[PDB]
Amino acid sequence: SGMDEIVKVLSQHDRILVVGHIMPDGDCVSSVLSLTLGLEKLGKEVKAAVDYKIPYVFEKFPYIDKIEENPNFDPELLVVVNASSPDRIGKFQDLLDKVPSVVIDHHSTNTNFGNWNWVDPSFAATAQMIFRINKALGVEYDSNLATLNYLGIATNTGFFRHSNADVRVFEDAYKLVKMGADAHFVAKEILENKRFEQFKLFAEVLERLQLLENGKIAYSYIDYDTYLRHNCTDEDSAGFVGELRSIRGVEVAVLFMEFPRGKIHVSMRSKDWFNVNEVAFELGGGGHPRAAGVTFEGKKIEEVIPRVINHLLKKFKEGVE
Amino acid sequence: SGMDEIVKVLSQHDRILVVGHIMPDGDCVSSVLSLTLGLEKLGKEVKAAVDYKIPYVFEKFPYIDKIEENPNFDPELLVVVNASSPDRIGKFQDLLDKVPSVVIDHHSTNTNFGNWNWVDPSFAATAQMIFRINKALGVEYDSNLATLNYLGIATNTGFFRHSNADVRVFEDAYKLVKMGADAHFVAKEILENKRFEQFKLFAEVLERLQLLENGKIAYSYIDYDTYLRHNCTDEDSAGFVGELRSIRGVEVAVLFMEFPRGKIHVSMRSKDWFNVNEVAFELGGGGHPRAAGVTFEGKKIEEVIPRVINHLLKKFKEGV
Ligand SMILES: Nc1nc2c(ncn2[C@@H]2O[C@H](COP(=O)(O)O)[C@@H](O)[C@H]2O)c(=O)[nH]1
Ligand SMILES: Nc1nc2c(ncn2[C@@H]2O[C@H](COP(=O)(O)O)[C@@H](O)[C@H]2O)c(=O)[nH]1
Ligand SMILES: [Mn+2]
Ligand SMILES: [Mn+2]
Ligand SMILES: [Mn+2]
Ligand SMILES: [Mn+2]
Repeated sequence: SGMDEIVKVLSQHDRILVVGHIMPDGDCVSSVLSLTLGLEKLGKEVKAAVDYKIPYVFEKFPYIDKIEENPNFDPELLVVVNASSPDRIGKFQDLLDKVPSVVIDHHSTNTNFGNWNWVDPSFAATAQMIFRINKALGVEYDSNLATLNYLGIATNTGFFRHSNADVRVFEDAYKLVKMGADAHFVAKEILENKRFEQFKLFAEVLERLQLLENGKIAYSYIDYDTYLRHNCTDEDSAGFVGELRSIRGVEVAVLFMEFPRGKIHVSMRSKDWFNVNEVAFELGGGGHPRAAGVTFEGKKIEEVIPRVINHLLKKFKEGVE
Repeated sequence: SGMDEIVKVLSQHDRILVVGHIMPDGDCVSSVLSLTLGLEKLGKEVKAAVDYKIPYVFEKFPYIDKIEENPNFDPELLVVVNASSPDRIGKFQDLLDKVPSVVIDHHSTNTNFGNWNWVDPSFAATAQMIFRINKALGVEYDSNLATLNYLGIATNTGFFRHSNADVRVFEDAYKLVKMGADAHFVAKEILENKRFEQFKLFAEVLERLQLLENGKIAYSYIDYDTYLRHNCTDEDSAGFVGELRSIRGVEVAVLFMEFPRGKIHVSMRSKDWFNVNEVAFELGGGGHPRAAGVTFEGKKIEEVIPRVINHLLKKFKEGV
């Protein structure tokens, strides 16, 4: 339930598979690698896995190749990090009935699907919880480990810009930079790594932009054929919904992205007050008050857009009193 | 001079004018207001001024209206912050050698033009130096003052992206947020305030973009008529050079901007190693190892661009 029990369980087991969520992000990579490396420093036999391609922006990060897609491994313990439901780890959810499991997560909707669960939504990033676990285990940080742990705190707060960048976030960042975290490397690789093809793709997104409610709601979409024409994938569009939110006067931005064929990811971002996690959760996804999402399979963009936007529109209009 | 002498000088004067630089940025607003408000807590009569319009993105900040353009004031002491030479403060340079003056700055090419000068280029922002002065003066931060002092640290590190975001930057940011700095407010006002017209403007920047040296140099330009065509000003283009640096593989980005007619501002940004301040300084400007600029008056943009690019390319090879 709490950190102390999870530390004990981690200490009790030797052969550990650490698993993160599909469509991984910086906090997934950060949490998986920081815990994996910490456990290896203790002398444990560990592998790391995500049922998804790792985005190109992580290619230069130290030890990124320890995250596998198809590990061959006989674990005594499964550790699932940064993932709110079993569906979020893809094919590794088949291990949940076979191998004892620990969940470590900061999402408030986490279904507590492990044998042991430490879920604390007062953190901005699961990487903050791994930092505390590692310190409680006595793991000594070098600059690479500090850089890897800094990654998730930076990305989940928008590099200290979002509503979740509180005192504890800045304190953790300071501690990690003091330990040698390369904050410039992290920002360069995540934020200054744009393929030029992105700009043309984003122009098409602006072309298709739709405005509702005096311009306070904005949404657009990228169908699969459009990714193809621009020689782009979902890795290329990762910053787009935040760019739509940055438009003056917009309170909610929504981007629908079909990649690969038939899989529609819906990203939602809000600015001052609208709780987008409430919309996402009711649609079957999850997230946070200012950033949330949901994913559909086998469905048509002509049906997802009205279903999502009509539900969002209703909840937005109700949010006035 | 060191900080301790400057703190002594500040304590010795009760009527003080705090001045920042023309074309003000976040560190200028941050430094000017944080020092002014700090000194006022000692009971002193303090005015703040910049010989320039304050950009729109600062208009919701607490006490922003304290920065005047035309103060009517007889100070005993002039304090110049975040400005590397007398020219950078516009008409207030006329006060030098008439009112005793203090310079507080983090630019390495500061000409030391005050009677007292504390210049420390190891800081990422002059706001960090103002923070330490206010602490030495013994004043108390509330959340408004913490937010105003946080502003310059945030903007001058590119919100913790630039290579100047060292451990001391994160320590200061932590201490200010602990005192109530509203980091989310600062980011939203500066970065989430984009006009639709800005996106059309940037599209023109991308149409004129050139990549040189196998994609390691990116440059473009905005002429005056293009600003007008898009109903934009140079306030709309303020983040553009950073967007060009964010292209994969680009080491240095350069943006030439003519606004208003006959004034050409050249903005430069680099990623890993190229010292753009050496280029800017040699052309008559200044700045920092990874961010620098120069401004020309009365010159033709079609003449400035090939000469600046030629000098840049020459320095780029020598740096290699
Ligand atoms: N449960 C769940 N949460 C999601 C899904 N997609 C996005 N999220 C949540 O929404 C946040 C933002 O996702 P993004 O819009 O960046 O894809 C994530 O941090 C995650 O918490 C999804 O398919 N399922
Ligand atoms: N001396 C001098 N420095 C400048 C000038 N323009 C820009 N800089 C320097 O270059 C940096 C970046 O300028 P920006 O590109 O953001 O306009 C500034 O922080 C400042 O130190 C100028 O006209 N003169
Ligand atoms: Mn995640
Ligand atoms: Mn999340
Ligand atoms: Mn400045
Ligand atoms: Mn400067």
